[PDB]
Amino acid sequence: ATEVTVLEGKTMGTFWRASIPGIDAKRSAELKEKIQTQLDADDQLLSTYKKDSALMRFNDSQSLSPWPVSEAMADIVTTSLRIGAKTDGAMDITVGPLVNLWGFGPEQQPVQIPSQEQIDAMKAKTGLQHLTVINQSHQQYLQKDLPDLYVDLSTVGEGYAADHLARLMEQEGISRYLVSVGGALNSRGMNGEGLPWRVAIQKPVQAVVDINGHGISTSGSYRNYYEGKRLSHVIDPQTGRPIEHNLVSVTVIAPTALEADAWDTGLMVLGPEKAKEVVRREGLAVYMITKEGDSFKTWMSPQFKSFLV
Ligand SMILES: [Ca+2]
Ligand code: NA
Repeated sequence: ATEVTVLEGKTMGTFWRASIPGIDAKRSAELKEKIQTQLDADDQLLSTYKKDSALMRFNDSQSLSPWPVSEAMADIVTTSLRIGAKTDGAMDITVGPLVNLWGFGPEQQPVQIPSQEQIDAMKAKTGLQHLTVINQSHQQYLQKDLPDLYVDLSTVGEGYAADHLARLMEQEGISRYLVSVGGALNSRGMNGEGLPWRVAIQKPVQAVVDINGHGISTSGSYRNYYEGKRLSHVIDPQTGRPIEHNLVSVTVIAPTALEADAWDTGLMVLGPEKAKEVVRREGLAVYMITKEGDSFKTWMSPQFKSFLV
């Protein structure tokens, strides 16, 4: 039994954690500095709450020509656009202005219920089709065909950050770790007890999965979870209205946390029936919780079940 060192801090409006076994204390001290520095840089790349972030500079710009961005920005957006297509638009990184219209952004509250005409007009300003990624040998770009398109990567940033943290671990010669950024995690190697890192999914008891060599993410709709007296604040990108189905939690295991974090949001928006079709077609490892009145129901794909201990 070797000691597991735990490092923790703040990033992206949430928290990160890194567990590492058998690492001495001057190393884990330095590693925290590097982790926080990297996560600060990722936050500065992606945040919609930082006014001079790379993403916000693009958002504020009125240009319809290619806008230079980093490799990570290009790849995050490519992944998001494609999983958006594969979830029939349900995962939409351009939906922000519809969310703001409702006042359902996390740093805002009171606004009138918008009219459908208002919603439909606002939809003209959103859509996965409006965004393009351009890759070349030493450069890459985003390009929007609408000046007032607004890109929000908050639904995939944790997954990216978690994958980027694993890259950092490798860089620093760390072979065994459990790293998390918000709801996204990557697992590799054995813990202090010589066993796979414990990753639990809540089943209303904890069901345990071994996701060694994989990543995981969960997305939910919680305004109903704890009662249904209220609406979801999850907006369907296609209707511009709150989702109406009973799916309250989706957990995805994938080779990368970014993929998991992209899928879980899309599947959540789709609801049980449509999500299951996507999960079947794409061969995804997914765990779903639905709330019927007062009762909770769960569903796991076969691919998810492979991860159960
Ligand atoms: Ca997500
Ligand atoms: Na549109």
